[PDB]
Amino acid sequence: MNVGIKGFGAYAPEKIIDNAYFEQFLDTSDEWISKMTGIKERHWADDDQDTSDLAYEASVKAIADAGIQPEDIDMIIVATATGDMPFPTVANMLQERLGTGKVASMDQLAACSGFMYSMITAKQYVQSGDYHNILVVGADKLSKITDLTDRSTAVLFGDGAGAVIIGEVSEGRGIISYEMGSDGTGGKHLYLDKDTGKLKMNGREVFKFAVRIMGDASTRVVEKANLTSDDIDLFIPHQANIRIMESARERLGISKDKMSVSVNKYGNTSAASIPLSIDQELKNGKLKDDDTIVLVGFGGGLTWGAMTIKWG
Amino acid sequence: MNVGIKGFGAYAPEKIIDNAYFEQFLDTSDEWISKMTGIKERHWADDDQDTSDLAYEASVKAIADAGIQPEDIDMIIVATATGDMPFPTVANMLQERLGTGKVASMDQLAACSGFMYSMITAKQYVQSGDYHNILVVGADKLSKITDLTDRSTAVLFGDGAGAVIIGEVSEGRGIISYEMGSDGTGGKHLYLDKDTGKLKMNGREVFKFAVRIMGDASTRVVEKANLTSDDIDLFIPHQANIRIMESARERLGISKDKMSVSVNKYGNTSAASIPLSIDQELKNGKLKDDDTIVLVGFGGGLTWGAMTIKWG
Repeated sequence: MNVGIKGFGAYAPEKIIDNAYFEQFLDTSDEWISKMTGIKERHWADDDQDTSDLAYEASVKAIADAGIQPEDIDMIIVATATGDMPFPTVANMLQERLGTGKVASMDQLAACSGFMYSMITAKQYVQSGDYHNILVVGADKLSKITDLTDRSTAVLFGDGAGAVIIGEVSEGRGIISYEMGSDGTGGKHLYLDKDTGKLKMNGREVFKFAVRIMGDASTRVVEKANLTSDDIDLFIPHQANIRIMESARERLGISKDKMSVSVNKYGNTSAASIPLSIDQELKNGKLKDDDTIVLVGFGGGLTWGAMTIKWG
Repeated sequence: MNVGIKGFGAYAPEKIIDNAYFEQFLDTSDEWISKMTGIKERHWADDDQDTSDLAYEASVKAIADAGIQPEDIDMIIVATATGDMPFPTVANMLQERLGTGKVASMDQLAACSGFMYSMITAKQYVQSGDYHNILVVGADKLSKITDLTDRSTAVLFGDGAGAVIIGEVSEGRGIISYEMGSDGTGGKHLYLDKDTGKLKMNGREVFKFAVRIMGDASTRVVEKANLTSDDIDLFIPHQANIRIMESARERLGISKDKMSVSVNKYGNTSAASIPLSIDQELKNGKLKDDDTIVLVGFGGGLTWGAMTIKWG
């Protein structure tokens, strides 16, 4: 069987925040932020728009793109680290808002690597032959856990969502190979502070891990796919920092005209970052049926994931 | 392929809370609590003992019982609605604490149905042929989210953890049939208040829903397994309420001795509920190799999950 993406959709909220905005209360500048992260703007959800709302906009587009009805969905999986509540989950809320049947729904937590973990999980279910159209979403409203007084993190995160329908795809297409991992010793380097409720990060430690793991993991899934860098049409890494992405790109061997870059317009959106990037490449005519791409991400945990996909 | 439980272990914390304890802060009596819930005592975790610690205790027991080494685990999945933090997850924390490889590790959220969802998830992975020893944990420290000013919920919840190693078992044994579902229109009846951090419940509505689904989902998996009520040695429901459980027992027309009951000693421990009950039946000599049992959980979301397993 060939399991792949039957439909795709992504969404970013209305309010756009440019770099200049942070100078009103932080010791920063457009130049500094651009130079250190590659970010120029980022999108923040309105105060009445939560993670579930972002997830729902991405999900309706992915369903429409798959050409199926909400009744065709047989499972909903949501990768998020910022769900509205622990229960009901964002997945539970989509079940009702999308009007699907009373199908299994659950959220999965693996931070920025969440979308990858969830697509792979969906693959397993579809593979069993018992599921045919699984809605997988990667959504996060990071503005909810950002500490605005911390210049290091305040300018990094944005809000957004991406969604796909995982199911059987035509011959040769789909998820070819994949890799998932975690390393809890790095937990103290990126975590949600218990009584502050804000993201705390050891930037240098996360930077070092990101660059090595994203390059290593990418190389492994390309080989397990029996391919080489030259066969990859698009390299789509978690969009956390343009300097991390560039290092990982080198360590991979792929040319820059082949790496998707969207961190400049969205900042870091955790689980939604790879899908938002995919959306741009689709809209700018850079990703086509039968193109071969490599998705790779890292995240708090620490966690990582990577996969090779034959598009269409 | 026959996939089942290769190892099992459970854990409840030291501090035992009797019914008489609440009279000092609420309008309660042991008679009232006993009649409304069936609970006599429940266990609460120490202030420096979080959900991950409860999960670690259950996990070491399951690994020993499976006869494997930590290095043998190739995936960790923790079902919880009270994880220490959204990232790193309890699963990430176990990866480090248990000393396993840098395996994929994630938390799944489906409230009190989480353990069932997670075991079924692990099954898909073992069935793909790529994983052989998956640690699934059901853990919760509800004492963290209980509103102590609300007599109706303050007296129902306890803390605990359960764990199993999912992998291949001998012919005929293991997970025979299953089902999972959800209905988000029931979200308002049981949820975590986003602003207060405490559990909110509409007892009447949850009672109605729980009785109906516990009975309905149980029937459905017994039939899917081509068995009948009589072929079932033990019925192990989520221990949410003795009234709910009996009402669902009477509906099943089954003997008191065919239903495991531990809510009297643990209260409602959400995702740990079923494993702590199984632990009791093993310890008391009521569950032995080749017995065929039915597990069925239901909870916030709303969600539910059920399965039939031939033990061993």
